[PDB]
Amino acid sequence: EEIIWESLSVDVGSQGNPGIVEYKGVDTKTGEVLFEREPIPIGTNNMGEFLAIVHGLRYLKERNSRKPIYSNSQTAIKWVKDKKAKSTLVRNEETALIWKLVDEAEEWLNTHTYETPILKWQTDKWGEIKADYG
Amino acid sequence: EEIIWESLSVDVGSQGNPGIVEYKGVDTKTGEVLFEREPIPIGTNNMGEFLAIVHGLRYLKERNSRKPIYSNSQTAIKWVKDKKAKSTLVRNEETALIWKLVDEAEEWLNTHTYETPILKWQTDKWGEIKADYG
DNA sequence: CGCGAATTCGCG
DNA sequence: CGCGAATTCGCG
Repeated sequence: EEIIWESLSVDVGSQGNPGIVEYKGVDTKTGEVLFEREPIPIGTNNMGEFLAIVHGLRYLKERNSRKPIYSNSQTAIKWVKDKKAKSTLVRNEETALIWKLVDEAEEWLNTHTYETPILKWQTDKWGEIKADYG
Repeated sequence: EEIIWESLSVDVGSQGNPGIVEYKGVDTKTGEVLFEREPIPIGTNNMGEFLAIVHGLRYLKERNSRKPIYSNSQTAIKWVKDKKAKSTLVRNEETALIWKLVDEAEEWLNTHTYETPILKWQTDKWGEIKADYG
C-alpha cells in the first residue's frame, strides 16, 4: 500500500472446497518458488492458506529475514493474528491430517515470536497474488 | 401473510443486550396478556425470545389450541425449529439462570411434538408485534 | 460450488 | 449499544 516487492507471497490451491488443497510461497517480484506443500487430500481454502502463512513465518524466521508476507486472504491473516484457525471443517478420520497440521501451526504461533509483517495483497489494484494457482 | 388474528404473539423486552430480559405472550387481536416472565437479571434478546416461543408452545399445547404463534425474530424462530439456541452468551455464574432455562427449553423441544405453526410477524406491513415492549 | 469475514438487517 | 441470521465479499 503500495508494494514491498522484496517479500514472500503465499498462495493456496483448491479444487472442490472442501477437497484437495496445496500451497506454496513465492518471491513476490520474480515468482521464484521458495517452498511448496504437496496436495493434502481433504482440507479447505482457509485451512490451507493459514498453514501457508505459518509455513512462511517459519521459513523467514529461520533465515533471519525482515521480508514481509503477502496473502490475499482476510480470513487466513486474521486467523494467524488470533493464533486460532476458526474452521468449520468436521474433525473425522478423513480430515485428521489437515487438522493435525492446523493444530500444530497454532501451537507454533502460541510458542514463538516473529517480526514478519503479514500484509494484505490488494488484488483489485495489483493484479493477482504472485503465481496464483487460479 | 396475511394475518391470523386468532393467535398468540410473543414478545421479548430488553434494556442493555446482554442485560435484563423479560417476555410475554399476548392475544394478537385484543392484546390480552396470557403469560409473562418476570425479569431475568442477565440474558440476551435472542435467548429471551427463544424461551418466549417455547413457553408459548407449551401454553398452547396444554390447552389443546390450534392457534399459531407470531414472533418478529428470525433468529428465535430458527432456533426453535432447530431445537437449538445458538447463543454466544458466555456460561458463567451470572448467566447460569438464563442458560438453565434455555437448556431446559431445548430439552422440552427434543422430547415433545406440537402442531402449533410458528409464523413470522411482518412488522414493515402490519406494524409492531402486538404489545411490543419497545 | 463451498469457506468464513465483513456487512446489513431487524429488533429492544 | 449488542445479538445472531442473512447477505455480500473475495477467493480457488
